[PDB]
Amino acid sequence: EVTLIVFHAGSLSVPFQEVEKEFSEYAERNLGIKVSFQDEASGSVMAVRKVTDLGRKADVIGVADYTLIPQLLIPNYTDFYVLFATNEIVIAFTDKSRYVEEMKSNPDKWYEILAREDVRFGFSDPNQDPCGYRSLMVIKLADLYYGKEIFKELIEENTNIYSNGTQIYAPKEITVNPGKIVIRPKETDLLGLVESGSIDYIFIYKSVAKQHNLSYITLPSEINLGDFSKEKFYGQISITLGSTGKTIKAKPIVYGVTVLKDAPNREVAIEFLRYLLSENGKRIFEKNHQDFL
Repeated sequence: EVTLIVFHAGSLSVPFQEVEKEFSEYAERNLGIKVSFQDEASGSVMAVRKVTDLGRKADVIGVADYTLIPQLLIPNYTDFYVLFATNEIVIAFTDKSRYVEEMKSNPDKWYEILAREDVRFGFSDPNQDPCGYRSLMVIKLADLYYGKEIFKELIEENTNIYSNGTQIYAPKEITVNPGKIVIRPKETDLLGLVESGSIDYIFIYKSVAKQHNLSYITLPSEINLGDFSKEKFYGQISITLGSTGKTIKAKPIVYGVTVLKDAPNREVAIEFLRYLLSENGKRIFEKNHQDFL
């Protein structure tokens, strides 16, 4: 009997749950072992810091931005990573969202709608979650793409987050105007808020919006981080986190996964990884609206 310890990005919750469920069956039939899981979801930065700062043991680490593995875990905790999936940022909402009809009919004016006094939006804490820092990157890239001071109007005037040129800085302790913004530790924490209508719009991954049946509008490929051909435009922007003190450049979204060198159940963890990368894993992710790399 083995229990694999898995720390992973909040956006990986739905597909990972299914991959784990299928792997347990696979392991019993082909490995003669009973595999259980101690699965913990959190923003990817937090997932990594559980190991690097809290001294916790783990077998598998799955992150929404592969960058975090070589940046924070190599070579001290592991010596490899596997790039395996992608995504894009969208703006999600529901029938209870203010100006929902206008957002759907004029998606190219999303930033004007979010700037209206009565509209509230949300994103996750950039210090703990890639979706959060990517949301800020998207808004800053909007400045460049549209030629307007959108970041100033939506973020700087409503929070203590700021930007020096193309460099965004997330203070370790972020404060926000509750009349306009709600922030949470990870993006999936925002789902209940937008579904209840308490917040009108949230910046979140397309895969997660679809997994939860949320309506959404797509953003320009120049700013949504899901188009690999737009790497140079994305690269104009970067962010520095107060949690790690390190900088991450805006780039196409690529998920990464690794198994710790000292994983308590190394061999079974590697088997889990190969199952995830197999046609079975691919099938599961596609069924759940997320494409493999």
